Amino acid sequence: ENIEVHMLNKGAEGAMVFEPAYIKANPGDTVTFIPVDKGHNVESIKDMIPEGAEKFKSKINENYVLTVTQPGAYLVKCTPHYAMGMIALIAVGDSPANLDQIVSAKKPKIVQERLEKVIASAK
Ligand SMILES: [Cu+2]
Repeated sequence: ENIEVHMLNKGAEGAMVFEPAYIKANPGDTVTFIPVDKGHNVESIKDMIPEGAEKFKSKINENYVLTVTQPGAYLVKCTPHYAMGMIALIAVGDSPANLDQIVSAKKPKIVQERLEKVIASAK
């Protein structure tokens, strides 16, 4: 099935956000990213996607449909606003093997704080 995500300049958690920021899906599902405001895109983060999944990067302002195949956790960012915290976590299948690794990886402090919130309060 399909899960729709919006990219906004301002939302429930503050400025520059993906809503929802926690996406639960299964292999074969699609995630459709819709920039409701301009200036946003979606890009997989290096070493924060599962082992055999392909990297991806959309163009700014375009609607992008991601098909997810490999199970595991994926942290995606908005390229321009990553440093301002704009990320989302996609969890494919149950108990994603790489989730603790992604939570521990090096990333901006603001990113880390939002990630921690979404895993607690968004799961
Ligand atoms: Cu953005």
